[PDB]
Amino acid sequence: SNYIAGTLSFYVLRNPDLDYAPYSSSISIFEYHIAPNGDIANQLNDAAAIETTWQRRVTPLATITNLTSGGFSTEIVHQVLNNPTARTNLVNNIYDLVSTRGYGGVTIDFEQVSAADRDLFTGFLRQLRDRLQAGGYVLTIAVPAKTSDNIPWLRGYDYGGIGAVVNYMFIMAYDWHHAGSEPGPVAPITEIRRTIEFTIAQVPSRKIIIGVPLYGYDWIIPYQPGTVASAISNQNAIERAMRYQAPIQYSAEYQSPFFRYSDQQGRTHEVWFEGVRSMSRKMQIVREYRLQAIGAWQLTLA
Amino acid sequence: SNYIAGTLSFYVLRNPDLDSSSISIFEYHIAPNGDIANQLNDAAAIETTWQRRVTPLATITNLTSGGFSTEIVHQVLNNPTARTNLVNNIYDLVSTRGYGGVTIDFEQVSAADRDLFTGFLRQLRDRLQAGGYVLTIAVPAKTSDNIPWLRGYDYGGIGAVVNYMFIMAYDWHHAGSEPGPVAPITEIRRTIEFTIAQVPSRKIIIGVPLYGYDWIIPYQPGTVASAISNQNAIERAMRYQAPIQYSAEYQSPFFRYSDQQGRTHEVWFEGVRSMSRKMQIVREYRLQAIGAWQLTLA
Repeated sequence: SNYIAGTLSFYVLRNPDLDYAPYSSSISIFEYHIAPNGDIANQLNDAAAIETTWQRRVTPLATITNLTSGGFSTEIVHQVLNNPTARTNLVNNIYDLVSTRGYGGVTIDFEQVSAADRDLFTGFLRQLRDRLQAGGYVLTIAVPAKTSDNIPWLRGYDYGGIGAVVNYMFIMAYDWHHAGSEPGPVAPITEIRRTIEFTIAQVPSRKIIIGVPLYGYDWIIPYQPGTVASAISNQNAIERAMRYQAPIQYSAEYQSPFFRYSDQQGRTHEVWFEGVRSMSRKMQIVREYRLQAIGAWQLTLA
Repeated sequence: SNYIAGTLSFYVLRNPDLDSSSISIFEYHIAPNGDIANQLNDAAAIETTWQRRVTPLATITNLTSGGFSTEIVHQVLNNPTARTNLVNNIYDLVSTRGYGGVTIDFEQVSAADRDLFTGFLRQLRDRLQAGGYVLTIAVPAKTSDNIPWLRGYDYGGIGAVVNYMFIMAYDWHHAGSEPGPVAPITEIRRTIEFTIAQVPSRKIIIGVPLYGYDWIIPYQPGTVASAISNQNAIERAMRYQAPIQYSAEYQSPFFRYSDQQGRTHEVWFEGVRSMSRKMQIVREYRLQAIGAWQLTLA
């Protein structure tokens, strides 16, 4: 047991150009996870968090994931999407979750959805929409950023089919470079542009929320296979730039801050993260394309 | 029951003029008989931080269901058998799990237990350094020894026994207070000057805030502010297109906005410029380091 545990939630920062009244923001509380038969495997101490969110005039959403102990399970979601009884069971359980606990809707956060299950995922989400909108509950989804349909691990996410059945699409537009890759910008503005351009040809613009990075990364250059970069917060990156007295430079092409330093063992490091200027540019491209919102992360200690 | 749970840790950013680091993993908590009440799956964390040539530390708290317990430390310190028992299972924890030492985070320590707290830490430094283990402590920031609710912390006595002092130099304005700077440079300088006169300079690490706060102005006593991260403050300012202003006296950024319900808000936080000023004052007074916060969700 530990009573210092951070509750992760995803929250919506509306495009300022767009604003008793219908709610303008949401908080997606992490997570509930699923069993292969479609049951909701766990429960949360969420009653206090739900009540507080409602009182603040913001919609509390339940996040539903395919998480296991070793991360997102490619197989557990597959067993659900291919058993019609199980995905009906999941649809009913999700409804039972939001009605009993008092959520205003959900956020489906299914990751590593296999490419063969792409139409089955859309169908599940259609079945979930029908059930939820009948009860007045909102349907939202977290998807990885897509620039085309040519990528295998992204092929399970049909943007046009998902955009047709969900109320809102949270596009997780980051991790173009990450802990298991070569150093580079986490969310380059060039790739965000391409992601938006691909999405606005498929989904109504008011359904689109651009999620910003949770993590920046610290890589050891001359990059080595097998090694994992350090996943650090944006403030952590600034904190490391101070300790090593490294100047914070800014890529013009990428609109992303970066710096390099040498540690107490001679090893050169390269850090890419997000600052105030880069985050401004992301709200700017949201406003440029008349999109719904920027989405971001908060940690609440309870 | 929850796969996404954020592990808080306090880590050390060395004064670059001194060119080793540590990470204090939160927490274990204490029973009134001096027992360690909980277990953590930390063996993977301990190993990963040892791997990066940084010292892992076990954070020991007086934490309960509803925050920090004055009562629990009041009963451990006053009873000699319980406090010797605590020293014992702290050492056993450090030795068996493979920690490089300890961080005492005992909060709301009563004024009457001042010297008894100093003695307990003395008794623990003995036992720890015999095994070659570091003793660190997290203390609330003092600018004097006068205000009675935090006079259970003898800065001079604590400084002579511990290896390093982590001064929590923030929350001069907090959730239950009037709007203002979380960690103004004026109160930081006063804290430092009070501390260095009584404590060796190389033992002093000044902690920076974890949260900034969002108050609805015309402030009404009884309500609570929204505790937000420093990035959350930036994000809130983009949403409401509020310009970020910087107080030169407090060396602390702030902004104001109107929400959708017509209420006016005042937000104080920490940015890049205010953070740099904190490292600058660390370097000015030749202190050990800045201490900050990491969040690891797994």
